[PDB]
Amino acid sequence: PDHTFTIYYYNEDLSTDTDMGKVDLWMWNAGLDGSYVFDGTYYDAENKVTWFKQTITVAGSNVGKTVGLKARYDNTKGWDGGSDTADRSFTISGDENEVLYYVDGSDPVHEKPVIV
Repeated sequence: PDHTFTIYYYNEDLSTDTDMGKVDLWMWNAGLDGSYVFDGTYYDAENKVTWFKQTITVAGSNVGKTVGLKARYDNTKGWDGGSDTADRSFTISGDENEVLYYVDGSDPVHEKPVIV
């Protein structure tokens, strides 16, 4: 059976009010391909910041595989709209409520980071 995880993304230079629908993830490997668009938000009451959110479904047999990805800032301009500063990656843990925290500028991680 399929596995769904949530991935949060933060970029201080972007806004979850105006840029919603234009910010996505370009992803590859583990069955993933192409664009994956954020369509929700998560308010981080601890850091008092707001994240982009989306859920992503992979095949069950892809749990444990490494995903390559990078954020893109304005997909109405393709790559020319800008992307993250480098290739990122993480491993699909297959946890019950798997959540990835992707701060622009680093690999996404399973534990919630500190933002100021």
